[PDB]
Amino acid sequence: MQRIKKGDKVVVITGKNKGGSGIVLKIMPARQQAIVEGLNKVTRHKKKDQTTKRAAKQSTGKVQQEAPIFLSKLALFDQKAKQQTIGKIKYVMDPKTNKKTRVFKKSNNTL
RNA sequence: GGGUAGGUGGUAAGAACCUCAGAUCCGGAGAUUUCCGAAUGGAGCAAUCCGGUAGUUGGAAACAGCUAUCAUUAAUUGAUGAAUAAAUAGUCAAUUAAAGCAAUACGUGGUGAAGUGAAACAUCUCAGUAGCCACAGGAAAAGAAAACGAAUGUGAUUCCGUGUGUAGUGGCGAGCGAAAGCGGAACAGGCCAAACUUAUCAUUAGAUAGGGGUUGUAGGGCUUGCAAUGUGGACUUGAAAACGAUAGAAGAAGCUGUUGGAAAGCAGCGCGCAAAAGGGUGAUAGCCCCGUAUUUGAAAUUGUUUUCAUACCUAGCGAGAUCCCUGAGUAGCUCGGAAAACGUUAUUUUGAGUGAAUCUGCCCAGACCAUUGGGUAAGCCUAAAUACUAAUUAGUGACCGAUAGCGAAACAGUACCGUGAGGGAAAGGUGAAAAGAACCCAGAGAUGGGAGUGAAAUAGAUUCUGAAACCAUAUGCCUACAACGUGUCAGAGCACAUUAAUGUGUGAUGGCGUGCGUUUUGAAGUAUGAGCCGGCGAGUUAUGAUAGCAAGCGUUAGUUAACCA
RNA sequence: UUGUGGUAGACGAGCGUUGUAUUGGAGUUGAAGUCAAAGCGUGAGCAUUGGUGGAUCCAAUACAAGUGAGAAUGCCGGCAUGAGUAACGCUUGGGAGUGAGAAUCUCCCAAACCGAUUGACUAAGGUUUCCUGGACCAGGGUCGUCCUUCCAGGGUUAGUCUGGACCUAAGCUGAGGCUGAAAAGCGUAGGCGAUGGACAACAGGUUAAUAUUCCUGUACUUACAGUUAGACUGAUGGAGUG
RNA sequence: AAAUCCAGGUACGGGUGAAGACACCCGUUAGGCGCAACGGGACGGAAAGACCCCGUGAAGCUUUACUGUAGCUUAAUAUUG
Ligand SMILES: [Mg+2]
Ligand SMILES: [Mg+2]
Ligand SMILES: [Mg+2]
Ligand SMILES: [Mg+2]
Ligand SMILES: [Mg+2]
Ligand SMILES: [Mg+2]
Ligand SMILES: [Mg+2]
Ligand SMILES: [Mg+2]
Ligand SMILES: [Mg+2]
Ligand SMILES: [Mg+2]
Ligand SMILES: [Mg+2]
Ligand SMILES: [Mg+2]
Ligand SMILES: [Mg+2]
Ligand SMILES: [Mg+2]
Ligand SMILES: [Mg+2]
Ligand SMILES: [Mg+2]
Ligand SMILES: [Mg+2]
Ligand SMILES: [Mg+2]
Ligand SMILES: [Mg+2]
Ligand SMILES: [Mg+2]
Ligand SMILES: [Mg+2]
Ligand SMILES: [Mg+2]
Ligand SMILES: [Mg+2]
Ligand SMILES: [Mg+2]
Ligand SMILES: [Mg+2]
Ligand SMILES: [Mg+2]
Ligand SMILES: [Mg+2]
Ligand SMILES: [Mg+2]
Ligand SMILES: [Mg+2]
Ligand SMILES: [Mg+2]
Ligand SMILES: [Mg+2]
Ligand SMILES: [Mg+2]
Ligand SMILES: [Mg+2]
Ligand SMILES: [Mg+2]
Ligand SMILES: [Mg+2]
Ligand SMILES: [Mg+2]
Ligand SMILES: [Mg+2]
Ligand SMILES: [Mg+2]
Ligand SMILES: [Mg+2]
Ligand SMILES: [Mg+2]
Ligand SMILES: [Mg+2]
Ligand SMILES: [Mg+2]
Ligand SMILES: [Mg+2]
Ligand SMILES: [Mg+2]
Ligand SMILES: [Mg+2]
Ligand SMILES: [Mg+2]
Ligand SMILES: [Mg+2]
Ligand SMILES: [Mg+2]
Ligand SMILES: [Mg+2]
Ligand SMILES: [Mg+2]
Ligand SMILES: [Mg+2]
Ligand SMILES: [Mg+2]
Ligand SMILES: [Mg+2]
Ligand SMILES: [Mg+2]
Ligand SMILES: [Mg+2]
Ligand SMILES: [Mg+2]
Ligand SMILES: [Mg+2]
Ligand SMILES: [Mg+2]
Ligand SMILES: [Mg+2]
Ligand SMILES: [Mg+2]
Repeated sequence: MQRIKKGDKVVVITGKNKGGSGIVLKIMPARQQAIVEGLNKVTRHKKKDQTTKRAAKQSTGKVQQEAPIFLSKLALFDQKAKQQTIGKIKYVMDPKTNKKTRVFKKSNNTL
């Protein structure tokens, strides 16, 4: 399975942004990146191009979007625990459904 | 089958979809596989053209779709059948194999030079090398003594060390150079012909298909008995098991503060280890991530080994007879060549000619004869150790790091050159992240100057660092009566202030002064080589000999080579 | 105390580069590289500071070398000198327009050369160079708003034309076969091979680009089937013509 | 653009010198820098002299040079009575 999936809450443990909590919107496995909403906001200088029916307007000024972040800098966020903390996960297989599930190693919380 | 939550190959954003009834992706097994090309229906200027035959569907037929088949050679079988009665030649049909390619590499065989050396050259060497051709194989070749060879000897072949640069062979010149023996790697021996016998061929068999046999301290057959039912194979089918190969699963351990754009660096306090190999993460991370040590797992295909059964092959010691068999245009010999270290010679081989004997036999022990001894030619097959790497997996390097390393880090045998064979380049790096510069000004625009992002824009796509030659700008000094290898020793004036040093920059003027390498008796040279700058560019390696120095071991010393771990 | 010029040459002692092995050390508070300066050594050489640069490097003792560049009419790359010099490879003037910019682009009027040709149709070859619009990185021996250059789109219509589905010449290939160490050479029957032979379409119009091809008009030729009438049909071979 | 180019700030007379000097010795002359000319010199440039000699160099050709050989011719022997 994968350490980080599309949807789970995640934070950053290195860089200028420390303790930045967000939801992963998209994962590129090949480039080992991850788009997390609200984090790594870059503002491309949006030019103007008019060669299509939609390009006739293409209103784009200082649109701030999301820049991808290396998957190593991401860490899963705990929610079930009363005191939330950042830890590592296991890949135990519970015989109830025989499906692999991530479980933290500093607690006993699933996913 | 594995495996998930993403995917629709790269320059690549966007549009539109697919995907949790399990996608994309990885592995095993299959399906489809246009045309040229051995190309093989016929042709042809390769990727084109023109068909025949037998089916089937439309048409009223020509015709048009959709299928299968149609080359040549060799072998077997059957049919037909000339000159010419029979019979062959030939013709036709059916079945089975062959064609070709590549691994710039190893094997075998045929053919086979020259440059060069001998300080010339012809014998010789180079060299049975290059090249040309044929046939393979996963290796090939060789192979079980008519042997070595001098002994109370060894007992297929192959490969390594030594014997040794020895015996020898050489216009006895340049050179060439074994075979024994010894030490090792591996080890395996089998099977036909003839006798004798069985059955069948107008049985003129002298032919076909079986039993019997495979030799040297001779063997086998003929007749007559004892003992045997085993051990082992280079061996067929199956069944079972084990070890693997082709995807994978799990896989421990960290926070705080400081400089910093960013920590993983630094410091403090800790933790894990059968994991401190490696890669990435904004700098230099055992504990951030992927992994690694370790434990594991295969539906399907495939490799090795073992066990059981099952085919095939595989078996000893006597007696008598005194009879038969033991590989012929063969061994020898003569005339021309060659192979072996030998430049032809005892041994091996052959183009021409001739030509034997049959265990009281034949060959050999460097001409040859006799004695002694060794071995059984003229038939075949043979694993292992040995040679090599185009390719697949893992990994290593006192190997290279864009003039280096493969010619080719990029889309390189490309661009390009030549009718053709053939020849054959250069060219890598923005930033952590494109956040690739919206917007304003000048301009026609590219572009430039600001703004903005960024730690850095003198990192801006001309994109890591940016040297010299070369071209321009400027502070300071000098220079327009001056004979100059352009410098050196003195020396005013001018302008500054340093790796603080009897300082630095320029140099009115005085004295002296014909470059650097090469090759020459002798070069400023009217001898030669260099336009300048930068990179590259020429005493090495392997095997031996001598001598100097030093160390280890020493007076029945010293030291191993191959090979094994 | 005696000495210390020196080529060929002999001997001895050292420096420097890259990497490896052992020790220690420095580095985003800035390493290598790289530039400058008024330093230290007997020599190869070695430091200090500052600028640029952005991640490795240094000292000691040993070891191994693709280990030292000024010359080879040396190789490669760059840049000078000659020198803004020679040369720019046969053809004039003006008006109007476009354009930011015009001797060079567009149109018009002349002018000058070709006129058995610089005119028109095609074979061979070339392979999109053809037409339209746009552009002025590069190429055009100047310029350029323009080009045979570049970008985007488009363009080649056959029963009768040129060649196959027809035929052969020189010649090539060639089952069998002959010859030859091998590869192969020769060659019969067959099969290819035009630059030749046989074969049915002419006139006009149309698009920016095609036209005996598309359109209009009028024709012709060869096959197959049905049908009507007549006739016995007569080749893979012989002969004539070709 | 081009060949060329050791660096140049590149006079003349007599002498000297590797024997014919822009550069040496002794004298004379000459303000700095161009442009258009013409070729005296720079033993000017282009071509590692083709003439000559040397090399125990190469190649082509010749012959009663040497050694061989294709081919031609003669004999023995086998096919061969
Ligand atoms: Mg599946
Ligand atoms: Mg010779
Ligand atoms: Mg010689
Ligand atoms: Mg010689
Ligand atoms: Mg064999
Ligand atoms: Mg895993
Ligand atoms: Mg882990
Ligand atoms: Mg690390
Ligand atoms: Mg003999
Ligand atoms: Mg020999
Ligand atoms: Mg005997
Ligand atoms: Mg003897
Ligand atoms: Mg015998
Ligand atoms: Mg290269
Ligand atoms: Mg380069
Ligand atoms: Mg070409
Ligand atoms: Mg800028
Ligand atoms: Mg540049
Ligand atoms: Mg740069
Ligand atoms: Mg003056
Ligand atoms: Mg005067
Ligand atoms: Mg004077
Ligand atoms: Mg003077
Ligand atoms: Mg002076
Ligand atoms: Mg002087
Ligand atoms: Mg020198
Ligand atoms: Mg001389
Ligand atoms: Mg002389
Ligand atoms: Mg001179
Ligand atoms: Mg001369
Ligand atoms: Mg010379
Ligand atoms: Mg010169
Ligand atoms: Mg140089
Ligand atoms: Mg010694
Ligand atoms: Mg001396
Ligand atoms: Mg070192
Ligand atoms: Mg520095
Ligand atoms: Mg070198
Ligand atoms: Mg030049
Ligand atoms: Mg110039
Ligand atoms: Mg001039
Ligand atoms: Mg002139
Ligand atoms: Mg002129
Ligand atoms: Mg002209
Ligand atoms: Mg003119
Ligand atoms: Mg006229
Ligand atoms: Mg014309
Ligand atoms: Mg073109
Ligand atoms: Mg046009
Ligand atoms: Mg145009
Ligand atoms: Mg121009
Ligand atoms: Mg028509
Ligand atoms: Mg034809
Ligand atoms: Mg014709
Ligand atoms: Mg036309
Ligand atoms: Mg004199
Ligand atoms: Mg000469
Ligand atoms: Mg000679
Ligand atoms: Mg010679
Ligand atoms: Mg004769």
